[PDB]
Amino acid sequence: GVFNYETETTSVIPAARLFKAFILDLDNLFPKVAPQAISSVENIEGNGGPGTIKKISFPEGFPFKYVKIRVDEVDHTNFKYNYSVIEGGLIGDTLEIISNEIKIVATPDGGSILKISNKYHTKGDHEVKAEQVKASKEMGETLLRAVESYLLAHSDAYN
Repeated sequence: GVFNYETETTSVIPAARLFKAFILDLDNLFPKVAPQAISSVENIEGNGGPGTIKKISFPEGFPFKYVKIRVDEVDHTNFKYNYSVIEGGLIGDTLEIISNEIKIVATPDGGSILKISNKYHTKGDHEVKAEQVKASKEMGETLLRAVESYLLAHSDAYN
């Protein structure tokens, strides 16, 4: 079956600046600012753009050592990133693929909102565990705070 979860979290960073840091520089930024969430990021092939296969490793004592991601879309106009988790974790056992889309929309504040979508395609009768959804939500929030905070402490960065 295919099961959709959606969150939204707000940021005081302008959408255009957030997209640059959060999405376009995530390979460098993430293991830098959130080493408690992410210990490295390696591009197995590609730029970082559509077609890229990427390896994300997790710190010592996470449930899984690493996931592998396929980047499908990096829309610089509408501030969007589409990627699918194709290897690691429960992928190939309980899950077929997890496809994700992140979008950054400007708010009437001058800040922004991250809209996250996570589509789990399960194998057979296996059902998504609430703990997987919560850990994904939590991970998104730690990465987002850690980036926003870095941006506020380095005001000339990504303008």
